[PDB]
Amino acid sequence: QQMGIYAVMIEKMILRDLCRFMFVYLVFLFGFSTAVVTLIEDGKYNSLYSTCLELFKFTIGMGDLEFTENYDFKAVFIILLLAYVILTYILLLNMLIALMGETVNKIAQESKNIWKLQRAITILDTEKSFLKCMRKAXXXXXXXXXXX
Amino acid sequence: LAIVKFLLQNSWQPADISARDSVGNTVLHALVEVADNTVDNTKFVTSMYNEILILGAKLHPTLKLEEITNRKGLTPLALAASSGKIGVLAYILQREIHEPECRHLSRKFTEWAYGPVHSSLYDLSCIDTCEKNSVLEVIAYSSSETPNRHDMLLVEPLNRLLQDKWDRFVKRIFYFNFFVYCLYMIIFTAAAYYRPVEGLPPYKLKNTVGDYFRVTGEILSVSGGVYFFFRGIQYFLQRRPSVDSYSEILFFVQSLFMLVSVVLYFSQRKEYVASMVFSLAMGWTNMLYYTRGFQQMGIYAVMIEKMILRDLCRFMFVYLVFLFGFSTAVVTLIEDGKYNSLYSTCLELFKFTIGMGDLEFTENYDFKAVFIILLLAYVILTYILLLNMLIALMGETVNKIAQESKNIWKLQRAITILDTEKSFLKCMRKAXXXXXXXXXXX
Repeated sequence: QQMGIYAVMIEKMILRDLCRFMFVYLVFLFGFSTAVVTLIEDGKYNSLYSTCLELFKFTIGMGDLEFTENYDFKAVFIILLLAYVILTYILLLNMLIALMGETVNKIAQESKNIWKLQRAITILDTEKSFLKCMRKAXXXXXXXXXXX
Repeated sequence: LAIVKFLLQNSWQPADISARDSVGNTVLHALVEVADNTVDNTKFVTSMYNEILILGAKLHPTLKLEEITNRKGLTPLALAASSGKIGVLAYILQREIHEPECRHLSRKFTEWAYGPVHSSLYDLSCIDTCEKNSVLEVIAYSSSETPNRHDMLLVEPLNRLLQDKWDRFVKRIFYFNFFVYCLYMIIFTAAAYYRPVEGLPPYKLKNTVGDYFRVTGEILSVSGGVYFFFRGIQYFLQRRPSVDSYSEILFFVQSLFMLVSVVLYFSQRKEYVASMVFSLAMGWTNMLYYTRGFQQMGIYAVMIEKMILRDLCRFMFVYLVFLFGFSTAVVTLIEDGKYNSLYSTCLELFKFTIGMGDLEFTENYDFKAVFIILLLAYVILTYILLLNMLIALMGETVNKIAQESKNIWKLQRAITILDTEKSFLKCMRKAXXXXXXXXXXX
């Protein structure tokens, strides 16, 4: 129950929140990385993939800031990197946490329903998927509230 | 009321029910002006309004009272909407009257009702009022001075009307615009990505497939650039501008950057590109604008805008202040080694915030314990205290916004739709509302 309800949040969190942050992250990272590749003539940081990977590290927590020397008009390259970090590493990562905080507040009662549903589906299937082997097939609940 | 009646009905001098005050306002205009969006306010204005109309139609049936414009060209409705008097605008939208002479006055007529079921019909003046103003048009591009502008779309006649268009024609129109824009981006990037390395551009065109392809892209991208600049100018001029409605400004700015780059290129300066690099970056981010009309994504984009200026802006000031102070304290500290330069020390100080902070980066400082104390304090107040604070504050902007940020998204689709039809050549387009209904209540 504690772990299963937790797993529901991970699934809920992943597609909607993670999916949303991923799109913008790909859009920002792609744009800025392209802007950088244009910027650098040589040194293997020219390759779009290579620049893009270097740009990713900023998000991971491994960002190098000024990784490559072989660029012209140096102040612009730094401006490009500072803007990418401010909008994208800080503004996004901190935003993602707050939005995650939202999915968590709304879910939990809903995420208990989902967990309850999942056990039911697992149980229902095994008996059906259990060969419909001999199994129970009266309900009553012991009760005591007064009301008296 | 009684005196309103006695004024209009008396034997001695009946009031002219349509007279205009110095500002052009009639009694219906004045009532709109006297509304203050409180529940009991709406209630009294709303029915005194009703009362005036009932008296107009009783006493002087020929008079189309609603239609009378104040000095500024505003019908009562259009004033209501210009000044965020929403309860009253909503009442006008929802007006329904049934009595002899009722039909001329009423806003909504209901026609099909089945034991379950109900239908509502809306006039509707606001959508089709090309000649002077539209309720949607007034709401869609409001001053942003007005106390209540975001709220208004919600009312049933306008909000449903807007949703209805998008399904029928407009969304299909928007996607083609988005797709067309996307290609412009791949091209701007592609030329820039593949631009020739060799100096003193522009180098003469090669007799190669690659030279032919890249050159088309460069021309296409600049041409793409002009479109925004032309569209942009119209908004400044046509939009009667005017830091509000930023997305248009960003589109204008990115294009301007692209234009400046073009001026530099023909000048033949090597740096034309730095202009180009800025122009390319501005464009991809502006792709974030195209998210709207996707409900989950568009609402999300509103939070990014809301988050950015107020929260990001606030954290930025203190961050610049702290980082500047401490960095200066450090430069003084170090005699030599290139960590003396204020910019260099400041950049080294920044890394602490990124997550790349070096702690003790430089040896060549005196009184070493002090330098470490300086760096530890900067980290404690500034990396941890700030970054963790920024997250909590962001958590706050998020909680307050979301309902508000849904209103903003709704507003943005409306503005996009309203403009395309107006900005769509005012091409032939719809210009009856009713809502299928079924609640009992029975």
